[PDB]
Amino acid sequence: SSSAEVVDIIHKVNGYWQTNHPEHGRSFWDNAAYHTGNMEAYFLTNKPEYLEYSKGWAEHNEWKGAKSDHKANWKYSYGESNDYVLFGDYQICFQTYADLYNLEPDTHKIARAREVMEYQMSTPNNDYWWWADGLYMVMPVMTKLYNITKNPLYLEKLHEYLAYADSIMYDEEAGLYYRDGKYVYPKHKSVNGKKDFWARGDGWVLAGLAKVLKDLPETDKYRQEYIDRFRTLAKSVAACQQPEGYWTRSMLDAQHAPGPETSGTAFFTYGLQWGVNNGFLDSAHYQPVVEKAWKYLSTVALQPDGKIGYVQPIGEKAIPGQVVDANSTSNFGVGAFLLAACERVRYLESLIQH
Repeated sequence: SSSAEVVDIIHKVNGYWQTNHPEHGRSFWDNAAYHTGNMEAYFLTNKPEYLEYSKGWAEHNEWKGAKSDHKANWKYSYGESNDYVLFGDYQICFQTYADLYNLEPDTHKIARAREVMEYQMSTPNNDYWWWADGLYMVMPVMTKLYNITKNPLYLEKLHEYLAYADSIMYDEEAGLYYRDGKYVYPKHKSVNGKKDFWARGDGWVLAGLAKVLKDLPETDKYRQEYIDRFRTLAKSVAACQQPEGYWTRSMLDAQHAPGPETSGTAFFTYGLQWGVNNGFLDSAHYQPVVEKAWKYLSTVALQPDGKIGYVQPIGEKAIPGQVVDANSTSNFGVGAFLLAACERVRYLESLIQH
């Protein structure tokens, strides 16, 4: 069966990753993004080893992101040190902590998540989500913690923080997000004069919006705004897919940074399939796009031992003419791939069995 083949891929991929990473590292975004994918695979397949792997990581990180208790030193610009408690890259771990709590509730699992987010929400600042990726990192924290606490402030602040991000990064004409406020046209252009939208950036946003819509109460007063943006972003994403099924690093300018890239493509394949499967996106319009994307992921990105290649690396240096390393993988790329694959299983299992 088509669905069973994709389940087998999920186990090959996730097994490869876990085999090659027996030791856990820090709670920061790249590891945390992998865990969002591992949790998805656990929800789909119930394989006990997957749950154990995320529990081990959470325990290793003491159910915390950045560790500082000195609130006056807490920062939300980029940093990797323990003062960066309010930086969303140190909050995506809370998504996994909340998931683990939901399976086996224990106060300590979400204590830090609640302490940090509730302090953040008490501050006047509206500008916590100042880069596109932050939307994936933190929006689902707000919805997951709402569903646990039933504290409406989480949903009010989800709106306030996203409204800020949208105001700076969303291009209404193009229907896509800039990676941050420095990349806006016309001051910045791609090397061939196009608007420059980073594929992984928009991937984070589309996938993040899918996760918000998954868990947000159907009655939430801001839900229609999120749906509306999800639909606009999806349409623009679909429109700039390459003929080969992937999205290039600069979504609207294939020559700027040529050739395949996996992480953006995988996040889009998740978000678009999720939106079709959950009644927000037009099936007939989007399914062909998803099919071309999955074809790329399964044939070109995926290696037969389970390695996920063509992932744009964090440290990349690149100029026009140069492609991504076929053998480039990462934690967050595997996470994105797992999201896409899991959602594909859900789609395939919906189809009539003849």
